[PDB]
Amino acid sequence: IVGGYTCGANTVPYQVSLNSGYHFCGGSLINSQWVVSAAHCYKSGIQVRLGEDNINVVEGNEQFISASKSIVHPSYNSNTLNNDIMLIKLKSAASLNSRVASISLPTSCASAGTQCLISGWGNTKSSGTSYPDVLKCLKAPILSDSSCKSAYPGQITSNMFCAGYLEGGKDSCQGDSGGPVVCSGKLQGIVSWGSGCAQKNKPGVYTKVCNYVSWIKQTIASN
Ligand SMILES: [Ca+2]
Repeated sequence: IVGGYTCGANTVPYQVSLNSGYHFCGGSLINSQWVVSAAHCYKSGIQVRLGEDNINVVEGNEQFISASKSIVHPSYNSNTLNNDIMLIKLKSAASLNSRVASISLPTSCASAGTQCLISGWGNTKSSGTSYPDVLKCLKAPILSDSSCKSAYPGQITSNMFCAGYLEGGKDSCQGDSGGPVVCSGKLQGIVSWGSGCAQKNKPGVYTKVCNYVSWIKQTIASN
């Protein structure tokens, strides 16, 4: 997250870190057994880390739980990032508590202009590289579809939305991928892509989770 703030330990209690020997992507806990992330974060051998603040220090509230299954969307296209969503099942149910909690899925899609909370352990620099140890947060508005299409002509599908600041300076970034965009208490986006980070006229692009609620529900009903 570039231009964000330190969230505060365990105040984003649905935020997970996906670990394959190191943090490589975020995700969102949607119930005791399941995490939503980005399909472009797929790796074999994922350990889900819940209750994290500093990902390099054991602080006492973590639950580390292996993935048993990952399910990339049937229509994910890695070339265009359309349908950039993945489900990850945990080998055992998380113990839900004040610091490890699920985030609601949406019923309706989010409104343009809504200020959402984006979080992660990704790069904090627009030019160069610095990865934080503690979880970072950013408040960012959903941009209009017209504005998003203008920014990335030919590349925005109905399953994507843009959010952030066209003047630059505030965005998600590498390593935030797969983590949450929460709007009105619902998981409405997944950190997906963007040209660079926090560059002028190049806002973040996010998977539009409200297009996936029927696939998420039938998949979890079946696995
Ligand atoms: Ca930790």
